[PDB]
Amino acid sequence: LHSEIGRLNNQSLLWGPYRPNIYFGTRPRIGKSLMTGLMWGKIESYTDFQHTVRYTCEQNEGMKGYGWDEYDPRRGGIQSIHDIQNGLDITTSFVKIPGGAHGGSWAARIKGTLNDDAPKDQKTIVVFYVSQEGENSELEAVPSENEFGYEGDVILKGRSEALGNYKLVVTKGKGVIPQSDHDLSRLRGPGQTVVQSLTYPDEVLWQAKPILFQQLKAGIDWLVENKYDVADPPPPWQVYLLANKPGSGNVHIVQKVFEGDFEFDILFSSESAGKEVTSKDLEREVKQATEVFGERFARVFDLKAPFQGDNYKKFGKSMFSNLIGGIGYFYGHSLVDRSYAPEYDEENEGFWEDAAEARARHQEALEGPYELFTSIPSRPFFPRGFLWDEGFHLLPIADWDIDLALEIIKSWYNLMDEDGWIAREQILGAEARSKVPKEFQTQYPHYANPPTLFLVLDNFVERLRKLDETLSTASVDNPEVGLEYLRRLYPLLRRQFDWFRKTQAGDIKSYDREAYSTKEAYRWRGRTVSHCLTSGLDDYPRPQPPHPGELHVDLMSWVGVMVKSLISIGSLLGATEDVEFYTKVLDAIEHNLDDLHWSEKEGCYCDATIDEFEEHKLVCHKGYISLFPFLTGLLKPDSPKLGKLLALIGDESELWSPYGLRSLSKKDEFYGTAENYWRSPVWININYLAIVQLYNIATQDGPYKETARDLYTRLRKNIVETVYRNWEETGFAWEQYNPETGKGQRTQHFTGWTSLVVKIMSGHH
Ligand SMILES: O=[N+]([O-])c1cc(-n2nccn2)ccc1NCCCCCCN[C@H]1C[C@](O)(CO)[C@@H](O)[C@H](O)[C@H]1O
Ligand SMILES: *[C@@H]1O[C@H](CO)[C@@H](O)[C@H](O)[C@H]1NC(C)=O
Repeated sequence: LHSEIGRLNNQSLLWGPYRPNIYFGTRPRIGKSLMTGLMWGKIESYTDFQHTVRYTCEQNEGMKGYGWDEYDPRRGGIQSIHDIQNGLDITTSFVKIPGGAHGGSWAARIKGTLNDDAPKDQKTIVVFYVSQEGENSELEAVPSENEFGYEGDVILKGRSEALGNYKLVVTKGKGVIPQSDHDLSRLRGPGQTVVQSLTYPDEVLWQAKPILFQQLKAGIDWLVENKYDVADPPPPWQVYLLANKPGSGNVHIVQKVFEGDFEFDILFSSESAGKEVTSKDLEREVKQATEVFGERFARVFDLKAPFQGDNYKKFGKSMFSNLIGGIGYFYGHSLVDRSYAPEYDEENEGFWEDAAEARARHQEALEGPYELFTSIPSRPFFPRGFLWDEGFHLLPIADWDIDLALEIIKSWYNLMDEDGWIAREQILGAEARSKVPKEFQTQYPHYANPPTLFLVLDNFVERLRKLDETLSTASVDNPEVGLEYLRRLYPLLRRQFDWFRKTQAGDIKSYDREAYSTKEAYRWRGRTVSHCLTSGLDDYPRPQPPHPGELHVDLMSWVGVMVKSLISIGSLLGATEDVEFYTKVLDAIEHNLDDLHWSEKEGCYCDATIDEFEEHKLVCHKGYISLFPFLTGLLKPDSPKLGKLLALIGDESELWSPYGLRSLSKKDEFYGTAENYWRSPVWININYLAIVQLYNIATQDGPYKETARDLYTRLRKNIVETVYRNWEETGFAWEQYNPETGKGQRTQHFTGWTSLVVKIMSGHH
C-alpha cells in the first residue's frame, strides 16, 4: 500500500513549472527530459531587443513585481508579471490534467496586456523555447502549409522512454500580427509565426538566451549578405524575426510578434492519456483549480484575529503561493572538495589560515549526478536548495500538503553521503552553476547547517499520533504509510545525528572544564574571523579570535532538537536500544547547556572559548544566540532561566523593537557594525521560533503563562504587521526588516522563510 501511494504521488507531482529561476518554464521531475521556457521583450529599435528580452528572474527598477497569485504543485496556478521596462502586464496560467501512464498532461495560457504608459502600437517579440535531452528521444515540428511560417497552430510531436508519445501545441492566439510592406517580405513573409528546429550537444540546451541570439545574429548576417541596408531597412521587428525552418532536433524555437495586446496557449497532450488537451479544457481546469485553492486555503490557513480581514487574506495567499510556487526540480553534478585535508579538522590556533591553504590546493571535482526537488529562498537571487532554509519553508507547506513536504524531505535525505553529510547549498548542474561565482560553488564535507528539517518531522509525528485532496494527506490518514516512511528515513536521520557528533564536536576533556557530561559539547566547523556561515547566522558576533576550544550554544541546542525527534521516531518504530541511548544524550545536553553555556551574571546563554591563560570564558552577545535553548523547545515551562530569557525577549532596550525581535541587542558593542547582517535586523525565521515557543508557555499552567501570553500576543502582531506593511507598500517579501524604521531591506522575493507569516497569522500551533 505504501508502494501504491508512492506511485500515485510520483504521477501526481511529475510535471510542474519547476524552473523557478526563470519567469515561466516547465520541466518534469526527470533529469534528462523535455524543458520549456518563455521569453518576451519590446522591439522599438534595431538594437534594443537584446536589452529588453526577459528570461531568467531578476529584480531591478525596470521590473515592478512578479509572483504566483495562486499555486498548488498538484493542480497548477496563476502567475502575474508586471514589467515596467517592456510596458506589459503578463499572466501565465498553468494547469495539470491527470491521465495515461506518463505523468499526465498540462496546458498554459500566456496573456500580455500593455500598461497605460505603453505605445498602443508597441511591437513585442514572444518566444517559446523547447529543448529535449536524452540519447534515444525524438522531437519534430510538423511543417506549415504556408511558405514562410504558420497562420495557425504549431505542433511538435515527440517521443521519449520517460514520456512515451506526446504532442506539444503552441496555438495561433489572439492579437494583431504586424505586416511588413518591405521587399524582404517576398523572401521572409509579411509577418507570421515561425519555428526553427536545431540540435546542439545535450549539455548546452539550457542556454536558451545565447542559442536564441546566435540564430538572430545569423538572420541579421543573412540580411547584410543579401544587400538589405540602411538605404532602405526593414522594420526592427522584421529584422529580428527568424526565418522559418521547422524540422527535427533537440531544440525548437517558436517565435511570434504581436502589436498591442496578445494571448496564446501551450497544450501538452500525453498520448497515453484520453483525448488530447484543448484550449477549452484549459479554461475549465483553470477555473476549477482556483475554486479548489480557495477552499483549501480557507480550511488550512484560516487567519485568526486581528488578521481576519480580506486584506490580510490577500496577503496570506500571496506569501503562501510564492513560497510553494518556488518549488524546483534540479539535476546535475556538484563541486565538492573530497580531499579531507587535515587542515579542515581545525585543531590548531589560527586554524582559519591553515584551512585557507588547503582550499588553495583546489582539489575539488565535479561529482554526481544528483537530483533535488525543493523549495527555494529567492527566485532572482538564491534559486536553489539551502539546507536549514528548507526546514522553515516546509512548515507552511506541510500544513497545505504533508505528502508534498515528505517528498521534499525524502529528496533531501537521498543526497546524504555515506558519512552522513548533506551539503548546505545544492548547486546542481551547469544551469544552476551559471548564477553562482566559481569561488563559492565548492561544498565542504566538514560544513554543517542547522538540522531544521527535523522541525517538520516533529509536526508530522504529532499529526500521525493524533484524489489530489486524498494524496495530500495519505501519509497521516493511513498510519501504516507514515510509519513505513519513517522506517526508511530513520537510518538516515541517525546517520546525520552521528555525523554531527563526529565532525562538529567540541573539546571538553583537554581543558580545565568541569561539566556533568564529558561527551556533550559542540563547535561549528568553518568559522572565519568575521563569519560563521555554517551556523546560518552569517556574521553574528562569536568569540574573538576563533579558537579550537570554542563552544557554540546554538549548535548544542540543534543537537537537542535532533535527539528529541529521534526519541519520538525511535519509539514509534520500537527501537528500544536506540531510544535509551538518545534519552541519556538528551539528559546530558540539558545539564551541559547549564554547565558550559549559562551566564548567571548576564542572565542568558552564551557561546564559550578558552582564555589567554587556557581557562573557559563565557562570551556573551545578547541576541538570537542567547535564547537558543528556549527557541528550540529545550526549556521546562517552570524554568527560572526561562523567566530570565522572557525578561530579555521583552526588554525594549535590548531585543524588543516595535517591529519584532532584533538579531542583536542595542546594548551589544557589535550592534549595527561591519556588514550588519545578523547584528540588529529582524529575521522572520527566528521570530517564528520565538512566537511558537511563547505560545507553548502561554497555553499551559506555570509561572510564566501570563507573561508569555502578553509577549506572544504582541510579537505575533508586530511581525505580521511589519511584513504586511512592507508587502502593501512594495509588493515584496523581504529577507529581513529594519528595527529602527520597519523597512524591508536586503533581498526581495524572499519566500523564503518570510512566508512563515502565513502560519503565524493562522495560529493554533
Ligand atoms: O557573496 N557571495 O560570495 C555570493 C555572490 C553571489 N552572486 N552575486 C552576484 C552574482 N552572484 C552568489 C552567491 C554567493 N555566495 C556566498 C554567500 C554570501 C551570502 C550569504 C547570505 N546567507 C543568507 C541567505 C541564506 O544563505 C539563503 O537564504 C541563508 O541560508 C542564510 O542563513 C542567510 O544568512
Ligand atoms: C518516479 O518514477 C520513476 C519511474 O518509475 C522513477 O525512476 C523515479 O525515480 C521516481 N521518482 C522519485 C525518486 O520520486
